[PDB]
Amino acid sequence: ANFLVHSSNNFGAILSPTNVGSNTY
Amino acid sequence: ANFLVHSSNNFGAILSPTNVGSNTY
Amino acid sequence: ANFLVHSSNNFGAILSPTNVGSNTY
Amino acid sequence: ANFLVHSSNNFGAILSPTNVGSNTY
Amino acid sequence: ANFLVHSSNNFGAILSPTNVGSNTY
Amino acid sequence: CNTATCATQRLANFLVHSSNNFGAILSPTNVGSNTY
Amino acid sequence: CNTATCATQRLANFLVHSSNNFGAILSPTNVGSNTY
Amino acid sequence: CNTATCATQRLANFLVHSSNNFGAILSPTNVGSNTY
Amino acid sequence: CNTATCATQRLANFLVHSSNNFGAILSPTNVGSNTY
Amino acid sequence: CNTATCATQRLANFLVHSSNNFGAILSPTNVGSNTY
Repeated sequence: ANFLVHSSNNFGAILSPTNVGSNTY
Repeated sequence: ANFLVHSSNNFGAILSPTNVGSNTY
Repeated sequence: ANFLVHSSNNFGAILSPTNVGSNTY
Repeated sequence: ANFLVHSSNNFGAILSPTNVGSNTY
Repeated sequence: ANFLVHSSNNFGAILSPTNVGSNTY
Repeated sequence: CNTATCATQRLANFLVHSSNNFGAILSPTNVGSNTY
Repeated sequence: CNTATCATQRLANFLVHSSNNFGAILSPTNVGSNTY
Repeated sequence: CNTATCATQRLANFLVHSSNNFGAILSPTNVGSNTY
Repeated sequence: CNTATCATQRLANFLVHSSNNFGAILSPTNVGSNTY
Repeated sequence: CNTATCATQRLANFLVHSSNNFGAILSPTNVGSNTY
């Protein structure tokens, strides 16, 4: 599972789940 | 599962589920 | 499952389910 | 299942189901 | 699972889940 | 403003000349508040 | 401003000349507040 | 400003000349506050 | 400013000439406060 | 400023000439405060 992010000006989430149970990448 | 993000100016979620159970990428 | 996002100015969700059960990408 | 998003100015959901059961991409 | 980030000006999360249970990369 | 998120922008007394264009040239975005 | 997030921007008395363009040239973003 | 996050920017009395462009040339970002 | 995070920037009386560009040329970022 | 983080920057009376560019040329960053 390849992940690529080219963020210029981030103010929130990108690949970041919130209030979850079992999380896996 | 390839992920690509080119975010210019983010203020919310992109690939980030909220209030979920078992999450997997 | 390939994912591509070119977000210019995001203020909400893109690929981020909310209040779900078992989520998988 | 290929996903492509070119969002200019988002204020709501795009590919983000809400209040669902078992979700899969 | 390869991870790549090219962040220009970050103010939020990128690959950082919050308030989760068992997290694994 | 009193206890009020009052984001403002102003553009004035300018001139924009374009010959060919494929995207926005004047699309400022103003958001008072974003709750998630 | 009193206890108020009052983000402001101003553009004035300028001139922008363009010949070919594929992206934004004047799209400033103003956000009073972002709650996540 | 009194107890108020009051971020401001100003652009004035300038001239921008462009011939070919593929990205932004004037897209300043102003955010009063970002809560996460 | 009184007890207020009041970040400011100013650009004035300048001239920018460009011929080919693939990224931003004037995209200053102003953030009053960032809480995480 | 009184008990206030009041970061400021100023750019004035300058001239920028560019011929080819792939990144930012004027993108100053101003942050009043960053809480983590």
